[PDB]
Amino acid sequence: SGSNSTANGANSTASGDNSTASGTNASATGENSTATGTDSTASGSNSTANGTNSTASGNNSTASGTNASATGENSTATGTDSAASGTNSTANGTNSTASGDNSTASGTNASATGENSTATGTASTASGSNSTANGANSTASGAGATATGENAAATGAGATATGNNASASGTSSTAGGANAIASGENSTTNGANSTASGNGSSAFGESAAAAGDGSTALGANAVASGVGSVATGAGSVASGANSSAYGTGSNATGAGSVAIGQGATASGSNSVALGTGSVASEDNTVSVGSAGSERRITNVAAGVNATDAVNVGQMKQIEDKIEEILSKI
Amino acid sequence: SGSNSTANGANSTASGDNSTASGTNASATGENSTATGTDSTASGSNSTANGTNSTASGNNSTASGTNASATGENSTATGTDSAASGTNSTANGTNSTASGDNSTASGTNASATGENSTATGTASTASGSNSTANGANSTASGAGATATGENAAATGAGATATGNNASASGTSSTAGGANAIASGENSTTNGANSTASGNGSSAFGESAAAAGDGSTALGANAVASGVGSVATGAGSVASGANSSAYGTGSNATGAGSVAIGQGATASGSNSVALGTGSVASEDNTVSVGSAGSERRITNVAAGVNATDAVNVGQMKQIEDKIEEILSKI
Amino acid sequence: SGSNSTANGANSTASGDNSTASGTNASATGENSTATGTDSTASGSNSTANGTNSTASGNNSTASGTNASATGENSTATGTDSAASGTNSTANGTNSTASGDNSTASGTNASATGENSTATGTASTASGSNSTANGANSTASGAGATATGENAAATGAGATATGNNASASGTSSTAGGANAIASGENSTTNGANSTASGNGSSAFGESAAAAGDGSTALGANAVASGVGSVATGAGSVASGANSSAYGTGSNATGAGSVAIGQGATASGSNSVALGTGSVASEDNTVSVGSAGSERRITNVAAGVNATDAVNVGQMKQIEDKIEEILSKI
Ligand code: NA
Ligand code: NA
Ligand code: NA
Repeated sequence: SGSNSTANGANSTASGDNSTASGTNASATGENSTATGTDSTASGSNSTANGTNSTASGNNSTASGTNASATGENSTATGTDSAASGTNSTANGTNSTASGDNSTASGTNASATGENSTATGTASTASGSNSTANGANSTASGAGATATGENAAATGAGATATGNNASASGTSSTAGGANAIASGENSTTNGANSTASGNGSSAFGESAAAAGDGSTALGANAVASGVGSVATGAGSVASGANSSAYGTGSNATGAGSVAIGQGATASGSNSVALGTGSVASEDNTVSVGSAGSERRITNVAAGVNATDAVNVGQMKQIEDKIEEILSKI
Repeated sequence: SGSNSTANGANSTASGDNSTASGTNASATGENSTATGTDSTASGSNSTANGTNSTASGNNSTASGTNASATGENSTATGTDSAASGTNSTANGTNSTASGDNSTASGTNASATGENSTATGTASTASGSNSTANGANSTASGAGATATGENAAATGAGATATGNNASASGTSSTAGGANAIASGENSTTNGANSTASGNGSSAFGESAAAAGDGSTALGANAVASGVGSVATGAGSVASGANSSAYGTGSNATGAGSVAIGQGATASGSNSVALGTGSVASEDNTVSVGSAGSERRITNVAAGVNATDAVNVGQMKQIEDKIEEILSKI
Repeated sequence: SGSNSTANGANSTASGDNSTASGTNASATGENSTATGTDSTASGSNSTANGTNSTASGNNSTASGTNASATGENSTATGTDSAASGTNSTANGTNSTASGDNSTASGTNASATGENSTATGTASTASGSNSTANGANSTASGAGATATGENAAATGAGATATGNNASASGTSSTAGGANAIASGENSTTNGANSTASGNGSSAFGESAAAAGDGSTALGANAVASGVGSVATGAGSVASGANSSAYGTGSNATGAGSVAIGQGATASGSNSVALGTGSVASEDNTVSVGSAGSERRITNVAAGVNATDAVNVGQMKQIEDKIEEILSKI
């Protein structure tokens, strides 16, 4: 009964201006409304409903598909049983739900229920505030969480996960790479199959592991398993408490040990192995090699204080003195 | 008036072949066109328009919703006031706009205006050429920019940002982690709340900070604030110009200083602190410990040149000589 | 002929309950079905078809647009020539295809053909199992591959690429940054224009390059080109086999060489340059400076074994002895 309006089908209603109802009990009551299908409803302003029992009751709403429902202001729902119920909500796919304000859900059973949430992919879930999930079966449930990849999961507050099966579960955790795990508080990992599980741990490289609290493991298969350990280099190990290893295959296993160079090994407490292949097994020493593989130390200035090193020139002056004491005797 | 065509409603037109117009002034003039709603228009080839004042005028266009407009070739627009105007453009959501060629925009007020641009999320913006934004309120405005996460922003040319509130604003900058900032030219940061603000700076770890030009900070809360500084380890600091710190809690504060080991500290100019807990405060020295905590240096080969170090065996030969000069006297 | 059903147009059929067919040969045969357009077909349960030759034959299917086809269970297709044929499949855009089970494809010519695949963007491709592509022209073709950014490509099994033109082509490879390349097996790179091309290589920083097998390059423009090389610092180079460089502009070019400090250079085989500006050119030595720029070594404990270093206090005891041998002579 509205202006420039048609109502075809039994008990259909076109009361809105510029409205077009069609189908048994199709109700196009909003202004500029179009309702198609049995029991379809376009009651909002500028609303369009297509499909049996479809509902476009929000202002500026569009619902397409059987039982599709666009009840939010500025809502759009496509697919059987889709629901766009938040303000500024958009749903595309069967049984998709965009129920948060400013939410967008795309894929069968995709769910964007947080404020400002976005879920893309079948059975993706963006349930945290300001959460973003992109990938089938992905989950961004933490506040500010972002998950990208199939089965990626960002569950910590401020967590970010990128990669198939990646998991960022600690507060302020970040994981990148397939199967990467950032589970410590304030943990960061990047590399497929890498793990940063200590609090304050950071790992970089495929299969790198920073399990110590405050540990840092950088390089493929690097291991920083001690508290406060640092390991840089593929296959490096810093397993002592407060240990430091630098170089491929370096090994700092003593408490406080330091190993610098490819294949350097330091097992002594507070010891240092300096140089490729150097070995420091004695506690509280600096080794510049190993037995049979000693190194000269060069560009040493003359020592002055009692615990400074001595250079050859200082010794040669004593030798010359003894020579002359050989003439005087 | 087209073949296999129906036109129900006043002043409706079905001139295209296989065309179906329905509604006051519904115009289904394209081939294989279907126009539903008052003033709806399906004028393109293989075009489908549903909703009051909806327009599908592109070839292979589909417009659904009041005022929805699919004017590009191969364009698809769903939602009230949606607009797919580029070639190969797709828009889903109220007031979404896909105006670039090869552009895709999903979410209320989402905007994909660059060539090859993709925006997913309420009020997301992909305005750069080859730009990608995924997250409510995200922005990829640089050329080749990619932004993922709610309120993520990639504004530099070639910038990439991943995480809630992440920001990549320098040229060729990359930020990963919630609240991460890559603001220097050619800067790279990964870790929640991390910052790479120097030109050529790189930071890895939660709250790591590389503010120096050409600086590198690796580990949770690491600080590389000097020009050309390098800090690796949780809580490491390299604040001197051209300083280097390796180990948890290491501190290289002198110009040109080097601190290697957990808790090593080097404040002297061009000094080196080698070993856990070592201290180098004297300018232009290498310290292997600290006063009271001296270390032996081991596996030292006999010195040859004047500035080589001397080992015990060389001294013992002088001692034996003096012993015999004790017999001869 | 179904209950609460209307069939307007020649040879249209509304046999389903609550079904509404409209248009020449429009077939609304499913329960709660709505078919609009010439030759449109809504045969599934809870199915809705809009557009000439549109087909909604899946249960809970919705097809919109000319030739649009929703044949999968729980399938939704929007756009001319769109096809949602997998179980739980969703397609939005002209010629989009969601043919995998649990697949979601958005954008003109977007293709989600893998199981659990998700493609967003014009001409995006998610063809691997558990693959995710987000960006125009992006490709996630590996098993578990994830690609984000325009023209991003994740082609390895378990590969993850983020950034415009980023490429992760090795097994378990991860690339982040515009133009980043992770091409080695188990390679990881993060930084625009960075490359990890060795097997087991890892690179961090803009334009960092880890081309050696088992190499690690950390810092802007760092180069770890030797087998097993490690370079940390902007502009650092570790080009020797099994070489290690730490510090901005450090250079470890000898086999087994180690350079620690900004501008330290070690060209000797198995040599070590320790300290800013130190130079180690002699094979199998540890240099603490360079000629003209020698450093004292401090906090050295008295040597005990033959290859331990000697400190000044040990030499002063010999000097005092010689003094007294000067009185006795
Ligand atoms: Na070990
Ligand atoms: Na400090
Ligand atoms: Na070089």
